[PDB]
Amino acid sequence: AYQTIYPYTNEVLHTFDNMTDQGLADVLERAHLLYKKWRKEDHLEERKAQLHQVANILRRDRDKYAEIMTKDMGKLFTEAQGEVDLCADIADYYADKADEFLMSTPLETDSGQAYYLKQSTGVILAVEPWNFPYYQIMRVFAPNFIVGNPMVLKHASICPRSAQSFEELVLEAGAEAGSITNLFISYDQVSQVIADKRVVGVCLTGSERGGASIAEEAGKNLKKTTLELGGDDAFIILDDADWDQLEKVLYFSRLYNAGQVCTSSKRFIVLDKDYDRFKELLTKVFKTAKWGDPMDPETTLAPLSSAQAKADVLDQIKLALDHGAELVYGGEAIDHPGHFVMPTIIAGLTKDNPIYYQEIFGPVGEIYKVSSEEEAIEVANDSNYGLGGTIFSSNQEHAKAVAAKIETGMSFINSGWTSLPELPFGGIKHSGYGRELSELGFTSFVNEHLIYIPN
Amino acid sequence: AYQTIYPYTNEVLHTFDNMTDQGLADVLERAHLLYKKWRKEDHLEERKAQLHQVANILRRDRDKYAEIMTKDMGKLFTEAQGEVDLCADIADYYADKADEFLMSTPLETDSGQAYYLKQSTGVILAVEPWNFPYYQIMRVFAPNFIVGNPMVLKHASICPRSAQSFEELVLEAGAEAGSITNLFISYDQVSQVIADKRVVGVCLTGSERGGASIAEEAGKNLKKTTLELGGDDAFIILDDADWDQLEKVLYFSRLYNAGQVCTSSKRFIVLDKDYDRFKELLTKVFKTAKWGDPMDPETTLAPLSSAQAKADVLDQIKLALDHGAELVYGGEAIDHPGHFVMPTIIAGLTKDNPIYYQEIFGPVGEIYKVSSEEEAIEVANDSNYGLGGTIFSSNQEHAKAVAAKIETGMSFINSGWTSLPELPFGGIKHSGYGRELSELGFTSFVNEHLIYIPN
Repeated sequence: AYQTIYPYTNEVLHTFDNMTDQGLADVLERAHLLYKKWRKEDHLEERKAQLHQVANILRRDRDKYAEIMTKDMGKLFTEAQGEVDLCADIADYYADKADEFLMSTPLETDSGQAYYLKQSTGVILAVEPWNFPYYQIMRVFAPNFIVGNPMVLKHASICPRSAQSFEELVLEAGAEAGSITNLFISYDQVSQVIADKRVVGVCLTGSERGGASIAEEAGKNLKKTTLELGGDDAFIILDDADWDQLEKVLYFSRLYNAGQVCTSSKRFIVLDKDYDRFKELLTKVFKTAKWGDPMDPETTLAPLSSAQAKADVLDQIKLALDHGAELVYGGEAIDHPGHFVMPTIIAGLTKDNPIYYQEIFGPVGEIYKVSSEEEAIEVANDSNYGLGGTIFSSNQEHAKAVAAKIETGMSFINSGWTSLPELPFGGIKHSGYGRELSELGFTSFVNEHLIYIPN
Repeated sequence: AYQTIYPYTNEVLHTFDNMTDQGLADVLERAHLLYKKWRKEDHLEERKAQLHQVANILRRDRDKYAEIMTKDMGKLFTEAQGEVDLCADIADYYADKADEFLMSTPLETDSGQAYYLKQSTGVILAVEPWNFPYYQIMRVFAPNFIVGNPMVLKHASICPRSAQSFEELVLEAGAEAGSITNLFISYDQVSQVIADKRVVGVCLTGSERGGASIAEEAGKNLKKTTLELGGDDAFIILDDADWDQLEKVLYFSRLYNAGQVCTSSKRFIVLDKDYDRFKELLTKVFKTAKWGDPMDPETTLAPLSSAQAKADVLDQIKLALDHGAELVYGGEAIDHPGHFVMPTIIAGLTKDNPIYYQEIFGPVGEIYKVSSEEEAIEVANDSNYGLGGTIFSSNQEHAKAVAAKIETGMSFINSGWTSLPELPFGGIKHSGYGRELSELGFTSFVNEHLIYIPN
């Protein structure tokens, strides 16, 4: 099940054997002892330097790591390079704000003295998706590594080289074996890991079904969890939007990583007045897509991560069109080896259309037409998701006001999504719960230990 | 079957009909609508005033509410009053910190301007136990009512009168219908509630079995949860402990609320040098217990909450002795229609004995003998629980260093457990995850909504 099948050529590059039961057991024991070691001894500084070393190695071998991602799930090499860069910053960020985030927090009480320490809890199981091989790991690894929680990783079946190589990266960084261990395990073994007493929490990023299975097993074992699921983000273009700045970000907003981004701008919400205009602008933007070899710097549209992905995205387009939706652009198949899906644009999606509520993890722009800022908010919130979203307006005071009215976890102003170490990332509803990155993500599996001294 | 059966007489005082399915659907729809209302228009000021009014009424009718708890689950009337006083403080704390806690949070970044709003998410389900009928409710209601999350409550079956009166209290304070609704439902209906899309979270306080079952249903439905389970807190007595102070808190530490406290001091850890001295001292203390009518101001030991509760405790005492434990004091049957268990002390519990790892929700002191401080820590941590705990030492810095080495959510220096609005309450391991009270519990079901504007 775990193998690299280059999306561009569909050529199986390498296959990996699944971890055995005894192997898994050895990994959990090593992980658990390492935890105990970091609890009794102070190795904070070593991990800080180690995390910094992870930054340099990535910075240094950027190109090598970037290609591994491109070959695993086939994203543009240039995009892959950017990810590695985001990873260097997440790593350097937590290595830097380590002392500040770990510092004890005093509590104000008129009945004595009180404060709470920030301690580690144990081995943490991370379950990650293939859309952002390295970023998805770093995002949870770095903070937890700083806290002192060893981590075990269950990555996606289509990006094993990335998962394995990440472990090697940390080991090469001078980190102790056990800090992060990759697990080529079945979902049956994930169930066992969650049920193991040595594992104290689970952080998952992925599909709704997956999150449901993993969270449920976690609940049955009294294990804390954080869920980062999909999104069907609304990109709202207000009456005073700067159309020159708008055209500058459109391509990135929906076609980045070929639309395979949980926070991709999946639902364009435009005013009646601007309907025909936007329809033409998004089309002009989508026509500039240059698909082909994701290693070639000239390519601007990658092939989807697998045959199934492509199959589902096309089936979703067909379903949209069979339920009333209108085909504005694209649609015809791309006859060429590889899981390519050409940019497509649909509109006329009503609440009666199933696609109206479904997240399309592909290069498919969807245009919704509203008549007021009120209907805009209404459509935006009429969704089972609430991850990201965008508000486009030249008046930032105005943009912020409307954003606050959107039921979602993130609102990006006059721009597509963005992820940074200092910014909390997460959503509500079917998009999950809990936050990653920033200081919020740092405490997800931290034990806030209260010390109370009454007078 | 929700039913008030006075533990002191075993007489049935009230029987309540279980809520119907339609009524459940109506309660859930009313609460969801109330959430949307508080999410669209700002009513924080009203809620603050109403919460203060809750405190005002509680203050006025303290004795009335206190008796309801006593008759529901038999706690000493005086303890019930103190419970009401804590509820009052909780209410006022949150009405007071309201604005501070709901305030917008700026995020440091040189990429642009960023911050996040603290917003409500929806209807929250609260599952509470009977040991603190009101405090259990108030701990989650107050913080959540202020943030804007309507609440639905599933209280223990043996304290319905308390559950019902809490709803009435809130309505009397002036809060809009739906703010909190008591649900006399089955665990089947509880499951349907957790599956309802209008419910966005579940904060439970209870046993391990029930907690796991509810969390499992929550995870399957992608709903965030917080668990406040049982404890088996270790009360560690260091070599420089002030025995004069020690004698002053022992009665409270283990026999308060008849030992039916998750943070009751269930495991006394003493050094050889002080072992015999401690057995005599704990015996001396337990001997002063005077059981009887809980409404009687001279009664210092109440009956357990139910016949089953009493049956389970006696069984645990029997099982401890059957597996080698030593009977230091008590253990004798109390002949009286009430669910009384006399204060009992046991020592000589080994890892071989099942009781060694079990939580005893009753007036049972357990004495563990350790040769050194380091050994004390090993025993304290050799547990499946990690809720509270106490460290007795005259040297404050010494007390603090030791507490940090304990794996648990809370540490009380030179005192038994205590709970205040400003102090976070929670544990690790089988004690659960998440925190109630203080600002930390305030955000358990808050949506940290990021607003980002790039440069």
